This record gives sequence, structure tokens and C-alpha cells, in this order.
Amino acid sequence: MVSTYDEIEIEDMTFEPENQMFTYPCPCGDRFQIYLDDMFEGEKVAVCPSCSLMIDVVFDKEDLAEYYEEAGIHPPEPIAAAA
Ligand SMILES: [Zn+2]
Repeated sequence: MVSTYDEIEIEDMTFEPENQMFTYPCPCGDRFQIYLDDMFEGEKVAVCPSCSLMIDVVFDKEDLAEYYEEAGIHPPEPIAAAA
């Protein structure tokens, strides 16, 4: 929270149904990518891999868990089914 230009929202971001990640065409002219696993560890201040602009994207932490069921990706650790 030292250097920031703008703030983006998860709701106003695209979804990448391939490896559980989000995308957002950075104003610089590139595509700002962000993985759900990375952001899970408190990652809001991401650095663009083109212009290196500091942005603070906010997340609700809702779709982060729901998307896991929507996407057909193979997450780490075994899955035990018990009820
Ligand atoms: Zn950029």
C-alpha cells in the first residue's frame, strides 16, 4: 500500500477456464493475469509483466471457491469423499 495508480474488482474481470486464473487487459496494452491460488495468499498488489504498474485488485473470495467446482482442473492433494 505504498504505490498505487488504480483499483480493479474481481467482478469486473475476465476468467481463464484453463488453469484457474483471471485476466484483465492492463491499460498499458497487455493482459494482466492473476491465479486464484496466488491471490488466495493475500495478493492484491500485482505487478504487470509489461509496464510494471502497481494495481490493487479487490476480491470477494466467493468465485475463488465456486470456480474450483466449475472448472475441470486437477488440484493438488487427494480428494476424499465422506458423508
Ligand atoms: Zn501494464
